[PDB]
Amino acid sequence: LPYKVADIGLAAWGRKALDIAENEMPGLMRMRERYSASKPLKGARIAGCLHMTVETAVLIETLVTLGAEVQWSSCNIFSTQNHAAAAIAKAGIPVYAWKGETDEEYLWCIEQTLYFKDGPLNMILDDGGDLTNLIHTKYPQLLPGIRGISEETTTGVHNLYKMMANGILKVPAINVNDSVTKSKFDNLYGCRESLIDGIKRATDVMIAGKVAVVAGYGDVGKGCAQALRGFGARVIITEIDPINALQAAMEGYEVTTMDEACQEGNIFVTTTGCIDIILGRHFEQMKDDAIVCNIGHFDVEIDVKWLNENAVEKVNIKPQVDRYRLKNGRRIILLAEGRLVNLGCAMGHPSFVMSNSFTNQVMAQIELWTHPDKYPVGVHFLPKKLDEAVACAHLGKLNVKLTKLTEKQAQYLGMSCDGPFKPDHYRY
Amino acid sequence: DKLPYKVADIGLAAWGRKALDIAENEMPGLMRMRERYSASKPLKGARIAGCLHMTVETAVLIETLVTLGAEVQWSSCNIFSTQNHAAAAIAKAGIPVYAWKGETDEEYLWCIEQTLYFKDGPLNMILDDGGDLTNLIHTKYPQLLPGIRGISEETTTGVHNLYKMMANGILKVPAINVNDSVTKSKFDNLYGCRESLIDGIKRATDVMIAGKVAVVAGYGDVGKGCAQALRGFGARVIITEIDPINALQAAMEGYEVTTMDEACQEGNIFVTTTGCIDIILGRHFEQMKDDAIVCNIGHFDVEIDVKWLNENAVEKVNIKPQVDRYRLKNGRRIILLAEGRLVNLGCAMGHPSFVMSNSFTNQVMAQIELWTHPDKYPVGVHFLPKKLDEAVACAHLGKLNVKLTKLTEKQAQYLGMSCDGPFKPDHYRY
Amino acid sequence: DKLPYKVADIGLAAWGRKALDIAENEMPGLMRMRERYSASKPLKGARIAGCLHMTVETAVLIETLVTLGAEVQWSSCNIFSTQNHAAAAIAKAGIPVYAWKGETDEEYLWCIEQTLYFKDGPLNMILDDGGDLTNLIHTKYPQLLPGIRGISEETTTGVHNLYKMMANGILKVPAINVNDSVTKSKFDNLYGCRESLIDGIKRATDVMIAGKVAVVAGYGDVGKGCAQALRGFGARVIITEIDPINALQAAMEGYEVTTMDEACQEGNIFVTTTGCIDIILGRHFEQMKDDAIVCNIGHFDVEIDVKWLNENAVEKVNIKPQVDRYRLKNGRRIILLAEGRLVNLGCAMGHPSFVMSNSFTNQVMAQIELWTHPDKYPVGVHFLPKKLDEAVACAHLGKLNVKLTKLTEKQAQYLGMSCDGPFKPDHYRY
Amino acid sequence: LPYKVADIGLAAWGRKALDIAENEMPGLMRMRERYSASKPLKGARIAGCLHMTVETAVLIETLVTLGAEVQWSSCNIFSTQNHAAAAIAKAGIPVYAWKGETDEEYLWCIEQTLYFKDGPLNMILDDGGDLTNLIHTKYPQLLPGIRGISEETTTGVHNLYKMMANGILKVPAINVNDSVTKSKFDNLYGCRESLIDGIKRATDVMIAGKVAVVAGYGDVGKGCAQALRGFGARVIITEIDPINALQAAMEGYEVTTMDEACQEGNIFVTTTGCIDIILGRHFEQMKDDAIVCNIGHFDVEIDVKWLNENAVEKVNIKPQVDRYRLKNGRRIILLAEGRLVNLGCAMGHPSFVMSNSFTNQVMAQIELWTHPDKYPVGVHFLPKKLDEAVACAHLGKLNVKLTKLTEKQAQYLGMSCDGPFKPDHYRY
Ligand SMILES: NC(=O)c1ccc[n+]([C@@H]2O[C@H](COP(=O)([O-])OP(=O)(O)OC[C@H]3O[C@@H](n4cnc5c(N)ncnc54)[C@H](O)[C@@H]3O)[C@@H](O)[C@H]2O)c1
Ligand SMILES: NC(=O)c1ccc[n+]([C@@H]2O[C@H](COP(=O)([O-])OP(=O)(O)OC[C@H]3O[C@@H](n4cnc5c(N)ncnc54)[C@H](O)[C@@H]3O)[C@@H](O)[C@H]2O)c1
Ligand SMILES: NC(=O)c1ccc[n+]([C@@H]2O[C@H](COP(=O)([O-])OP(=O)(O)OC[C@H]3O[C@@H](n4cnc5c(N)ncnc54)[C@H](O)[C@@H]3O)[C@@H](O)[C@H]2O)c1
Ligand SMILES: NC(=O)c1ccc[n+]([C@@H]2O[C@H](COP(=O)([O-])OP(=O)(O)OC[C@H]3O[C@@H](n4cnc5c(N)ncnc54)[C@H](O)[C@@H]3O)[C@@H](O)[C@H]2O)c1
Ligand SMILES: Nc1ncnc2c1ncn2[C@@H]1O[C@H](CO)[C@@H](O)[C@H]1O
Ligand SMILES: Nc1ncnc2c1ncn2[C@@H]1O[C@H](CO)[C@@H](O)[C@H]1O
Ligand SMILES: Nc1ncnc2c1ncn2[C@@H]1O[C@H](CO)[C@@H](O)[C@H]1O
Ligand SMILES: Nc1ncnc2c1ncn2[C@@H]1O[C@H](CO)[C@@H](O)[C@H]1O
Repeated sequence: LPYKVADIGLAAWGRKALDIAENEMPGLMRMRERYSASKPLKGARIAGCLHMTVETAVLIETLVTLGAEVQWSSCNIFSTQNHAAAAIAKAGIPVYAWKGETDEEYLWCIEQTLYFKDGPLNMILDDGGDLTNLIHTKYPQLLPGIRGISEETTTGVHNLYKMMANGILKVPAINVNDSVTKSKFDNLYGCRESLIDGIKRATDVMIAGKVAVVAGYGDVGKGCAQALRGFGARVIITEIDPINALQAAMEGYEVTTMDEACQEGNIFVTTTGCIDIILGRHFEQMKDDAIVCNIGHFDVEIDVKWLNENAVEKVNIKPQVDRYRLKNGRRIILLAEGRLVNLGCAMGHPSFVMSNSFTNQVMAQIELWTHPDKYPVGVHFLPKKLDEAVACAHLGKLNVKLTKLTEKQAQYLGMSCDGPFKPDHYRY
Repeated sequence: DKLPYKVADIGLAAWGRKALDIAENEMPGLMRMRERYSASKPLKGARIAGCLHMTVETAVLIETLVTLGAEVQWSSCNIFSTQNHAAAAIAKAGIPVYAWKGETDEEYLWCIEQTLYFKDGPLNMILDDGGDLTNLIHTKYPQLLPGIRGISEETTTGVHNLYKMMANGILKVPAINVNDSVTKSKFDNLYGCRESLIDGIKRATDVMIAGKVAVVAGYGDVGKGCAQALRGFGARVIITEIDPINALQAAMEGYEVTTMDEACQEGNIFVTTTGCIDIILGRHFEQMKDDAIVCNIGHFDVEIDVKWLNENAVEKVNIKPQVDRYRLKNGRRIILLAEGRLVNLGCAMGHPSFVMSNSFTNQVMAQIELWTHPDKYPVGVHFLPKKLDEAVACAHLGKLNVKLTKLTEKQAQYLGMSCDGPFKPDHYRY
Repeated sequence: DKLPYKVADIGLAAWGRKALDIAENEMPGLMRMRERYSASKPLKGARIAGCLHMTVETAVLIETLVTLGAEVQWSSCNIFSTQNHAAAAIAKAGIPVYAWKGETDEEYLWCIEQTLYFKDGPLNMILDDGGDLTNLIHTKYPQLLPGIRGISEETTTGVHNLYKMMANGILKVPAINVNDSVTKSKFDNLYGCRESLIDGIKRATDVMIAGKVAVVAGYGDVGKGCAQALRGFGARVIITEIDPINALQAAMEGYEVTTMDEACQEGNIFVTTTGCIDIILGRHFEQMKDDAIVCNIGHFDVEIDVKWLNENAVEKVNIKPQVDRYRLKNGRRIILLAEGRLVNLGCAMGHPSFVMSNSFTNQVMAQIELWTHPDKYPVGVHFLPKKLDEAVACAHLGKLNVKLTKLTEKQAQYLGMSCDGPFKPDHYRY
Repeated sequence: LPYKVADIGLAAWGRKALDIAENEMPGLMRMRERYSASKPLKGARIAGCLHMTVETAVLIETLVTLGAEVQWSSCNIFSTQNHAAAAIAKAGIPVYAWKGETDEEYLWCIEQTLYFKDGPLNMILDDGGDLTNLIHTKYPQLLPGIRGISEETTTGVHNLYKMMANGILKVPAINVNDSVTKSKFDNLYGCRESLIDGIKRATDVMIAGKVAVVAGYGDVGKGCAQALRGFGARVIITEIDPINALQAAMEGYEVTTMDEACQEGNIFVTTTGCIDIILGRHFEQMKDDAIVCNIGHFDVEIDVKWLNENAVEKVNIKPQVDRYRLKNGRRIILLAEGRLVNLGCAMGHPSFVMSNSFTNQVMAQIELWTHPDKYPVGVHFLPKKLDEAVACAHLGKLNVKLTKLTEKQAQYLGMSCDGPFKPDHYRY
């Protein structure tokens, strides 16, 4: 099996989108500009498990430009973009993903990505840690072969920390999420644009005048709240951390609990990465045609199982859009069956912010393969100078003119002018 | 002989019907209208030909006119703005509709003409958007004019035309400026666009707004929404304008305000909203950055010089329907959206149904006003009473769960004002 | 006999003069007016009595009327709104002014009366704010009316009164509604308040806005600015309103909109802007949170029941000038600002001079219009032409370095429009 | 000398302001509620060097409620609020500060605060580190007596890091600035309100329609930019860090250099904590009546010395407001003589956000005196649980209803429900 996709006839349209995407991802293009003739990743066979989209396609191709075999699966069962999976398949790269996978077909795709023509994998590129947990639970014999792993998302690094703690994480990993460039842009500015896209494409509902409830006010919650506020929704935040909770209050958001908010929320958006956020007792109290969705990583935040078993009727409006009628006569509109809505009902984050995440990922793959010394078995961060490098590579596109310290100023501040300008603990 | 309708695919009726049901729940203005008039059937004996974007929202409007006892026949007012499943639902209901997404300039005029004659005779009411149907009748069917009781016009361009026609003594039918109803011009035009513009752009291009420079030509009600929407997603918005007052507003709101001659060198994204010709020209295109996105959301596609692109470009690649990517002799590329047609309906579903409920409630009211009170309206261009305007707004407060304050008799008397009638003078600008 | 003036302290003249010089640099509208008319002296032979907040901005306005050849005598229109050093500068220039910060209701009426008679005879022009001077003359000096050529009225309350007077047939002098000039109502009322409200509150209390719940009564132009300003600093704004249209706007903008009966239990901060009586009552006060701040920014102090506080409170402690801290029987405390008078001028310097330049340019123009074109204006309530309105805006574009677009002859002809005359129809609401 | 103030007759008015302030500073009131009968600080003699204002008055009194002698000076020469310094003097607490100090009178005030009735000081409470650097340079014999120090502001902790690095910091210190509760509220939300207050009171200029230039886009720059944006200024950011620079670009701010910005800026606000930000060549290019000011800690960011020597004329408008005329005929309005404008031309930050900083400061003083073991000679942070405690103590006032994890959810997330909910590196 050379690959698996929904349609290879879409590869042509796919190639167009990539050419456009490339122009929006300077960070990744510098890497090609800089490491083409060098091929640092020479020898590496990188098994990837990220959302197979136009943005990821460009990432994959960049990894190859640096000289490395790559096999790919999708980490979510509806995130994949058919034409993007096609253009990568047509380029001679084993990709196993499509938009509409079942749970068995999802697990089946990750398996094809483990063995290459010249032996098993030696690098993981994961998000959420499905490919990490799989190789640790099903194929522990392949763990000594793997040299490094790089994790994209917040749930998958929290899981990589829980593994190192329980002494089961046998391979060294780099936390790419906690790069400032990822967490404080991707999670923040990314969802701020793609949440509403997902919701709009699915429902075409008016945001203005509505009351929107956002569970969680971390980086993702912040972006979602800001977005809905932008279109003149009234936003209500729920939260368990007093610091995050206070941040939201100081921004003019009412902060209460779901038990209260469910009685006035028109729109619901879980962003906690936690279970049991919206339950049946919430559903029973919601206004008619309340719109419920999730933008956390796993579909564990909404009790969809309750809606199935307790709804009077379930009308499907179109793919990833269900309209339940309840025994109280009012209806609930659920999106993407609880799975993340921005990739399930839209095209995910725009290419530019992904260039920031994926530029981090290239460096995270280079470091783990070019300097296997620095990184023992643990959970490490990328050095700030490299984190700043990613930011610097995107300034050009945005036409940003950056100031440079005089020698006198550098001496006053006691820092090297090229040198990272912030201490490690700096929170931006 | 004569077709019953013509649409993309009648199969999409079942799907459209679901959309209609959902939309109905978002459009209290039209539903109250139904609950209030379905028995009295005020529009009985009216034969209304409509030229308006055949969308899900318009479907709900059409079925409301029918419930009010009218006979309706519809065509879209833009070749790209029809939503096929919405047309299927209406067609399957038994309503003569002539609209599909992707019409030729030829087919578009054909579609309108299929509406002009009903089984019970010719049209006697006009529900127009942009003035296309108004102009068509006044020009190719002037003999039909005396049998038309009135016109209601939806958008700014259309009513401008009407006023011009009135000033040149060529308008022969009395008309109602529905656009300049407060519940239309200050909500539909402003808030509607504020949400639908971004959506049009996203669907078409999937581009990051944050960090982009955006150029909005025009700062009327439409431009205000667009600027607001763009800046919300982290773009630095630049504005162009000919009205010094509008210009002052934009500056006071923190927007840089300059000329297109200047902005074309800065913009990553360009949005025309002026309703005027020749806003973006070849000289502008030649200075734009690589992969600049260019789109219009004014009523007619006369604001961007597309024919220049076609003639002077060295490459033209269709990325997908209504998304073309040109390359110019300088090697930099220009993304055009919907062949210069309005991008919110061209590349997306237009305004959300809730704000359209305001637009369309005003429409229904104007149709009742013209049909049943002809004597109120002599040949001219008229506004709805402020009372009916305020009534529209009041109809949408419930769904948003707004709680309105009531004047005490003292408060009212102090203000010299009815507790229940225009809380504002005519010239009030909200 | 008759004093030349009366002000707090003539010593503050030197200081005020500096402020005047700075202000002049921020008010191009008035300066262009000077450069344009100082030689022609259009207002020669005019004897203008003014009742308007004696601030730095007004000083600049006064000296502009003098440069235009007029004889001016001034009193403030609010007992708390005068800025002493601004009054000193005017007094020292030789202009009869009667104003100081901290006037009694008695002294305030006295101050106005000192303006009614000039050395060269009685007043023949009125420049009023709120209608106090208009009503005074029509009531206690009706014999003076026939020798008055016209009136210009600055604020919403004042023009409402004028229209009422016109509808009851008791207005005997022709007047110009300056408030409903676009360059006033959409800038002064909106943007002016957006900056000066917060400043009034800060100076008075130095309280954190972020994290507070704020209740704004009224969502007209003034309320819109206040809501905007408060939400900007991280307050959750709640709105009350009687006009369903205004209410819809507020909701569409993301504000919760309910009744004062409800809000009084939530608010940390309360801001009245309705221009109506009895907005906040004892029943409201009794439910407010501890140390709730309460203030008004409408024209008259009739919106808050201060006398209730005085009579029913168990404690009253003056914290500092125009800041009183009550305690109620429930043990919770209420902070009142400026005895319920408008808080932006009461506890701060009012609007910044730049936006006031728009208000005051319209004023100067109205005075020239009434003085030199009486025949244009018969007894009634009139608007300035849109042309002059647009001219005001154009005068302030330069300082902000705005670059305005010019129509091509084709573009204009397409739009059926002068390149240089009202770019909008009358009913346009901007 | 029992104290030194501008007027003790203002103590009455001062007491009123405190009673009001107290109601806005719940965080500090809980500390009194909790440690009055306990007097943990019993034995401590705390020499303070913070801005002597209404907010600080409440802090001082809280420290005393916990049973500790306190002497106080002001760290800036125009920040002090007379009536607040009066109410503390009248309460029997040696305070040496007033609004209008000279440089010699400033140094003179810090000296009185060193020796108490029962011996020299044993605790520092500094900001900027003037009292820290003084005792290290002038009175090193008193260093062994001092048990702990707590630093408030960003410049004073960067200086405390430079001292520990050069092995000259002989006493253990707690970094209070880098508490999330301080840096991500005080610096951020505080200046967002008090910058414009300072500018308004000084000039009464219209913000709308103006172009404002903000040097720096850290926590302070972020607040200042957001504020000016709020009133419809067009804001331009200058910056040396690509990450901070990119953040500003993704928020819709034009990011260029001062060399460009000076030619269109109507208003100028330095927030870098760095020298030589605005020089004569910038001044020469500025528009007429450009308004220049600074909200960084030291008055080193603006070249006022240049304006004095090169201006044609210098008209004083009122205190802390100069209007220079230049040889090009255009004028510059300088505020507070370059010193920080929010405390020099207004009343500083509102009491509520200060309650967050000062609640941190109490815990920082308790920890250094109650548990002298945990903190050796270095630069330490407060533990996240205490940082979250500060946030929690303010939720009540704001009417925030916080969610609590179920046992099931806590187990899913693998965290204690009371337990800090974020990893150390979390950036909020
Ligand atoms: N859809 C996307 O494209 C996308 C992008 C980035 C991250 N994510 C996912 O989003 C989720 C969160 O990402 P984050 O970076 O926002 O994490 P984060 O930890 O910054 O914020 C999560 C917030 O949820 C709060 N929370 C936890 N349980 C809660 C509860 N029961 N009620 C209310 N609030 C609660 C936490 O206090 C925290 O502040 C993760 O699953 C992450 O993988 C998705
Ligand atoms: N796509 C939609 O859904 C939608 C919705 C509402 C209105 N519209 C259309 O949008 C257009 C404008 O709507 P509006 O309601 O904003 O009308 P409007 O007249 O308020 O806006 C016109 C603005 O354009 C400015 N303008 C005119 N010529 C200009 C030029 N050459 N350069 C710069 N600015 C110029 C005018 O001065 C004015 O400020 C009309 O064609 C109207 O039909 C479209
Ligand atoms: N302080 C200042 O510098 C300043 C500046 C401009 C105007 N004003 C004064 O402010 C007041 C309003 O100015 P505006 O221009 O906003 O006029 P406006 O008439 O647009 O605002 C009136 C708003 O108040 C609403 N309203 C009336 N009674 C109400 C009630 N009982 N409860 C709630 N809402 C109610 C009206 O429906 C309307 O929305 C007037 O007194 C005007 O003179 C003061
Ligand atoms: N006035 C107040 O009440 C108050 C409150 C908090 C902090 N501060 C002071 O403000 C200053 C900064 O505080 P911060 O917390 O904002 O620090 P911060 O480090 O978060 O942000 C400072 C920014 O300045 C940038 N910078 C440095 N040199 C620059 C240059 N030459 N040009 C442009 N940008 C440059 C840095 O990159 C950094 O992002 C310090 O002096 C601090 O003490 C004052
Ligand atoms: N368009 C996209 N392509 C690939 N990954 C994406 C896209 N949009 C969001 N993500 C990533 O999905 C993860 C959520 O599982 C986040 O780490 C986020 O960076
Ligand atoms: N979804 C929609 N259905 C019908 N008309 C619409 C829709 N969205 C915008 N419009 C109308 O399109 C016109 C622009 O040509 C405006 O008058 C506006 O009201
Ligand atoms: N600084 C000021 N000088 C004079 N009038 C002002 C000032 N600020 C606000 N006003 C006016 O006060 C009136 C409210 O009574 C409004 O008409 C407004 O224009
Ligand atoms: N009103 C105030 N009282 C005391 N300290 C303040 C006040 N406003 C700001 N600060 C502090 O001043 C420091 C700047 O030198 C910052 O650490 C900030 O927390």
